[PDB]
Amino acid sequence: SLALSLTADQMVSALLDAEPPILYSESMMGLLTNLADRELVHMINWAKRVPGFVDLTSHDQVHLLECAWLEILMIGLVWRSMEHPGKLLFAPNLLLDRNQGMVEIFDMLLATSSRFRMMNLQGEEFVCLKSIILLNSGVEEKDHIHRVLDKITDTLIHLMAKAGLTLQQQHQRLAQLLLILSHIRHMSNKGMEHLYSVVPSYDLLLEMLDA
Amino acid sequence: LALSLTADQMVSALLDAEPPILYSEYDPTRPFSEASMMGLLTNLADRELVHMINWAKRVPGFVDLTSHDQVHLLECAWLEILMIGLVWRSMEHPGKLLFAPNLLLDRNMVEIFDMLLATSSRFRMMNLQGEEFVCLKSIILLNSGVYTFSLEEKDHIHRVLDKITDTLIHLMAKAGLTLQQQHQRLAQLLLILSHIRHMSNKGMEHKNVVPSYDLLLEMLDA
Repeated sequence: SLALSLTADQMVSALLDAEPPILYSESMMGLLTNLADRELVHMINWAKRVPGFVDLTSHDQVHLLECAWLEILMIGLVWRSMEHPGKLLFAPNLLLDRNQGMVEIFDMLLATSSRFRMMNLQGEEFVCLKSIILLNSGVEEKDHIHRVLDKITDTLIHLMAKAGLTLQQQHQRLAQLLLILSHIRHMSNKGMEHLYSVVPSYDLLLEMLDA
Repeated sequence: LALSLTADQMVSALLDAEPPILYSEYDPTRPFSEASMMGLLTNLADRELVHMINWAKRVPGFVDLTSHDQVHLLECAWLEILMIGLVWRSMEHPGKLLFAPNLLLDRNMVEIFDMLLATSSRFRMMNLQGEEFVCLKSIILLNSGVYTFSLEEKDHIHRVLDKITDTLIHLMAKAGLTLQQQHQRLAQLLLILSHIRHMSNKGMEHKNVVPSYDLLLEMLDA
């Protein structure tokens, strides 16, 4: 695979160019649903640019997206709201605070954003985490996925070492970031059930990917 | 002082703090019904929650927290902790879940069963060690509920979490793994915790469900 031959800088470079744009919004449910739908179209294009992803069968690509799509939207939102304490930046024209807040998810999203802030999470680290979520949430195929995940781990470590972190600080920060993903999974699952009152089907995601 | 222990002392403390393996109610009516099954699992979990409290209070740094914060962490992690314990017990039993030594069940509800099976085979594949297991379980306890905690208490937990990370890496280096393999294995282990969170959430949704704040507090003060 070409993904397995990528260096850390190349992995970072690839993920950075694959970044979807920050979309604008056009009731709260309507605006967010409209935003989420348009975001999903970009997520498909982004996923197909994640190194090692298209090497998977179309069936495996769908399953990964079906499991991780809300986590990816959420970590995006959290990343966007990082420099706006006490507020969620769904869109540049849709900045919501706690009072406008569902409130349980809101607080957890706020807590994740504040966590990214105190860790001063970098954009290079962020795109690494986002692709990790894609490949891990729904995980020869499983073997290949785990190899790519090792690459992203090596990529994360290289970024930290280049930033001047000691070997100890490197495994600690690596641990801190990956444990945040556990909280992201939790927010996603709670969001899913609160959503059932709307979700991308297997067939829908397969059709979008085939474009 | 938890933050003063060495890596070997951390492992030693975690191993000594391990809860015992419990049996489900002896001689239940077989085969099972959906009710009688859940009746046995509920009974087993309720008896396990008691020993988990004892284990929790022996986890380095946990008793340093206020009772309120201790309850919160347990309120968030208790099902995760029961599940990773289940997955650990089931490692040497391919295609089976070992809820109890007298309660070994195969696939033949089913979605969670499959998820637990996959995780167990994942542990078996990685050759997960006991010293690594108790570290992961301690991480779950301290991490699952940390994300809504005063600032000195949240900072303290992260230091203990950093300590267990050091302990994991120390175990891997001591075993002979290269620095790259150490990073990779550490990552693979913590990513599984995300799956465990997922299984816990699916299980939760599946009159007395939550352990209740008051019960957990009472068991803690005792």
